[PDB]
Amino acid sequence: KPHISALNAPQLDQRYKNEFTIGAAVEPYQLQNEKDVQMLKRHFNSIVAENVMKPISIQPEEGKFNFEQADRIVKFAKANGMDIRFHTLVWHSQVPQWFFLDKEGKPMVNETDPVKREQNKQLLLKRLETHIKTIVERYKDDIKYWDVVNQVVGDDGKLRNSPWYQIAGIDYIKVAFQAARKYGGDNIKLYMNDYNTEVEPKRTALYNLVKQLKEEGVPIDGIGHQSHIQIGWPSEAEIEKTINMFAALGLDNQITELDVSMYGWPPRAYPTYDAIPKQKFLDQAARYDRLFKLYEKLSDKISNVTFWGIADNHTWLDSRADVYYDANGNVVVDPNAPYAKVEKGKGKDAPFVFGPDYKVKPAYWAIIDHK
Ligand SMILES: O[C@@H]1[C@@H](O)[C@H](O[C@@H]2CO[C@@H](O[C@@H]3CO[C@@H](O[C@@H]4CO[C@@H](O[C@@H]5CO[C@@H](O[C@@H]6CO[C@@H](O)[C@H](O)[C@H]6O)[C@H](O)[C@H]5O)[C@H](O)[C@H]4O)[C@H](O)[C@H]3O)[C@H](O)[C@H]2O)OC[C@H]1O
Ligand SMILES: [Cl-]
Ligand SMILES: [Cl-]
Ligand SMILES: [Zn+2]
Ligand SMILES: [Zn+2]
Ligand SMILES: [Zn+2]
Ligand SMILES: [Zn+2]
Ligand SMILES: [Zn+2]
Ligand SMILES: [Zn+2]
Repeated sequence: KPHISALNAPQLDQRYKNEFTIGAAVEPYQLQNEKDVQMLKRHFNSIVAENVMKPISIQPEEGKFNFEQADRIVKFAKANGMDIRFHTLVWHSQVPQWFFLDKEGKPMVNETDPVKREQNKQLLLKRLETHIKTIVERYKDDIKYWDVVNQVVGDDGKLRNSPWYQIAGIDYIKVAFQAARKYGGDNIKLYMNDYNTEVEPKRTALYNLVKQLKEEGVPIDGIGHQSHIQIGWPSEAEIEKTINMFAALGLDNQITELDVSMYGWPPRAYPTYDAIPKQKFLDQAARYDRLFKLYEKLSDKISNVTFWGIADNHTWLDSRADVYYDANGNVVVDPNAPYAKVEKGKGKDAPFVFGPDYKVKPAYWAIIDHK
């Protein structure tokens, strides 16, 4: 099956249009790249901002809201009939430092006095409510799907002990959802998003958290499974079990940030795209085959599958593509083998179904067919 230009390959979204939307994460510069634009128009019917809707991009100083970049994505989506997801109202990263300062400018996490700690909690929660309000009041009629909180459960299966949690305890999560619902109404859909959702003890900790929140009347419509995965991990069976366990709580499931890295963890990357052996693309294609068969099997539980980029020329996974060199300067990709140095974030991953030259990969063929 040939490596043809994607720009006129059969449309991915159309393949899946009765099963779930097909989405891409974008940067605003990509809406000014002719190829990226034609890719979005051709293959995708949902869109999300990779970065420009995060807390630090939207409100970098208190009272200073930049919606200009966010607005461009929204405008594009509307003109092209795409669904929109908002990523994300609350996170422990890419979040402005000002939220967590007390009235004297000291970090709130330092405060020892209990009455002052409680005052800081209430102040933080007010600021959270104001951030959410201002965003949802602007976008509630345009944006259907909302990542209300991102990564709030730890890999150890405890709540992530971020400043949100250290300052305000569990109530930051409830307040975020209640605020979104209050200002956005009943027709926006609210998600908790996280990675390694298939993995214990994180998975059951997420499940117990959400079950309790819903029992307490916190409005949560779904779970976002970030799905930053590898060729051989996590298994499809464990993916299935995960999706099924949340759908049994009455939750929608979205595959929100899918990419299938060529590498393991921590990754030992190739230094360039050209160095990645052909067999890796085949192994990837077979993984994508199995994965999409599974998502189809579960399509009544999955409303969207979004890729965390458009094509292999641009992926956040390059920032993790560490390149290991042996004493003779040769590249090392065997996870156990000797090496002398590492160049962090200097290599190349290849996670999508579309190549860096915008031509279709074997993974594309594997998911566009009906086998
Ligand atoms: O073998 C397993 C092993 O596999 C297992 O799991 C590891 C556990 O850790 C996982 O790592 C996670 C993956 O999820 C990450 O967060 C997601 C993804 O990234 C976010 O978007 C990116 C945010 O950063 C952006 O770059 C910014 C842009 O602006 C600049 O000004 C700024 O300076 C720059 O840094 C980038 O563009 C953007 O795409 C997304 O919002 C977020 O929600 C998380 O950070 C990371 O820790 C790993 O995936 C697993 O393999 O552990 C157990 C073993 O058994
Ligand atoms: Cl990126
Ligand atoms: Cl290529
Ligand atoms: Zn379309
Ligand atoms: Zn090259
Ligand atoms: Zn569906
Ligand atoms: Zn990017
Ligand atoms: Zn090519
Ligand atoms: Zn297939």
